[PDB]
Amino acid sequence: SLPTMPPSGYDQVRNGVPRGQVVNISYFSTATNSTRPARVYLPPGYSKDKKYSVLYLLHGIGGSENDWFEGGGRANVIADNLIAEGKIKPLIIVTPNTNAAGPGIADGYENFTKDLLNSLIPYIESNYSVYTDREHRAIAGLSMGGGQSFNIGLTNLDKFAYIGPISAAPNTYPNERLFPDGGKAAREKLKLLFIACGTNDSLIGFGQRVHEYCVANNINHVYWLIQGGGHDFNVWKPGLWNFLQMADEAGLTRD
Ligand SMILES: [Pt+2]
Repeated sequence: SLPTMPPSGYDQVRNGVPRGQVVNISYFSTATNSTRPARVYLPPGYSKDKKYSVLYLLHGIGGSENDWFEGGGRANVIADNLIAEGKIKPLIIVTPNTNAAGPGIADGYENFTKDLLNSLIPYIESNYSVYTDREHRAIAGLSMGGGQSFNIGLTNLDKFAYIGPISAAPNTYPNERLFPDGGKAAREKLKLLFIACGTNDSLIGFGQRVHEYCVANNINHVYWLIQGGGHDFNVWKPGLWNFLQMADEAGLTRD
């Protein structure tokens, strides 16, 4: 069953496994009034004749859109291998720069909500062959990125049906702000809420309180703790490996 600890080699390049391509892109953001960078993972065999689902994967504080790839996440390798094992269908993974800083910006990480929704998503949808409905859009991330996944995803259930916060940081909104309707929309529209963290992580308390709220308010979700896990990729990689499969099972890649 899932979630579970991944098998050795899940994150290593395997001989004979088709590799997707990671491309660097830039887009104009009305949120920052500047050109912003991002990376896009195109699955092996990517073709404009078919539509793909999209996962927006967010990095941590001070990080970049490279963190989830050669920065330690190895997201492309993990995805490549899962596709080859028939555990997930191909999908596009977008890694943005989560600090939408700019002129007169109070909080760049908060400003990122507008950047993602009004600039990045529209750019991706007009430049790649993808579905544009909530049932084919997921959001996940680590630390500050996990906090943004909670924040953006739960307050925009009309746009995301799968949410995966890993080791969510303090920027995570209070429970009342994440579920202003007592969890009505979450129970009926959210296909997957995957919360994961290492037990040795100092920030464990944030995902923990969201989990406690979901239990008390009967909100279905998956809470997974990696025993002895720290604030590092030895927790974030297994988190992604599991999220990809669970989101796929939940319908993320449904035709
Ligand atoms: Pt922070």
